[PDB]
Amino acid sequence: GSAMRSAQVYRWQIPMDAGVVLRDRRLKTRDGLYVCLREGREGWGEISPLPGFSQETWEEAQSVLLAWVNNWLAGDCELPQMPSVAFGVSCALAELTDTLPQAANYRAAPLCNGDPDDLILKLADMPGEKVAKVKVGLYEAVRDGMVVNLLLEAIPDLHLRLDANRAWTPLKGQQFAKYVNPDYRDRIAFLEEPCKTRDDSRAFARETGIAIAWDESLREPDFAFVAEEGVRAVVIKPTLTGSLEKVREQVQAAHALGLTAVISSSIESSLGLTQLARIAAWLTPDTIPGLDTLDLMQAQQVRRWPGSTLPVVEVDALERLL
Ligand SMILES: O=C(O)CCC(=O)c1ccccc1C(=O)O
Ligand SMILES: [Mg+2]
Repeated sequence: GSAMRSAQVYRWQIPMDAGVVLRDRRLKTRDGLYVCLREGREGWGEISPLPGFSQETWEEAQSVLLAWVNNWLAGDCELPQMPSVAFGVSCALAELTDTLPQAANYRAAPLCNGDPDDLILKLADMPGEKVAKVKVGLYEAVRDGMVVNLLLEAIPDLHLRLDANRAWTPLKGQQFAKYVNPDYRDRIAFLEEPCKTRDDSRAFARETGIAIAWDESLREPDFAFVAEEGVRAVVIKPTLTGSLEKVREQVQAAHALGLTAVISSSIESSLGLTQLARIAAWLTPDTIPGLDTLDLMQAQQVRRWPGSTLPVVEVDALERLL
């Protein structure tokens, strides 16, 4: 019957597997925070800004987080605006009020790489809807186009999500596309951020008939959700976006425009990842999310991703700030 508020803040570091790289830079460890709010009821959230993506640092988020909690303890207050903090806190609040739904599915489009032939074998064995993610733009455009074509030709019901991370010039995008049989192009579910500039990405999409998606663009100042020929999806990374409510607004905006919205990982620990999976099952029920990042990390913490065999660090082992 208690309406008594209490809270805890945890600070942590999860070792990454060797060789992880983010935007051509190495990532040794994943630093982050959790918040646990109690009212009589309990809710959790993950506050883990991502170096090189987030504007704020781990340390800054920590400060903002602690201050917000200090306020919440006295009664309801405005959300933080700092995105990682807003996300984690808003999730914790949602759990408290039981407004973040539970989900059946904890799924992710698998991030694929390596030998093309071996990949074919693996894809061939996928059950249900065959959707997979492949990074492009590391090799040269010809190689990427030929390999995508190989994969598409090999498995008629395969749908590939690609990600160029703004790698290409208009010419390189053309060189890539030339190698993909036009009859298969529709099975490129979307190609994230093909070109160096958004204008060029838009030209690519309109000119090649290959669907594109925005990702990084969503976080740039002045971004606007809009219907554009050839734009088929948006990639929403909650941790880099802000509140659960802002996230939901973004999904709604996308849907309103007939775009697919994909909930995507910012390399959160298992805790935040499970929350993303729930957000996805709730808000984007027909779109498998981009959450295949747990396997980059050495351990899970607090909350388990079903099916994972990674070791679990329990709350009692985490550093408490409060
Ligand atoms: O979007 C997903 O499928 C998984 C995560 C992903 O792609 C990503 C995750 C963190 C940082 C950068 C990227 C990326 O877009 O390259
Ligand atoms: Mg991306």
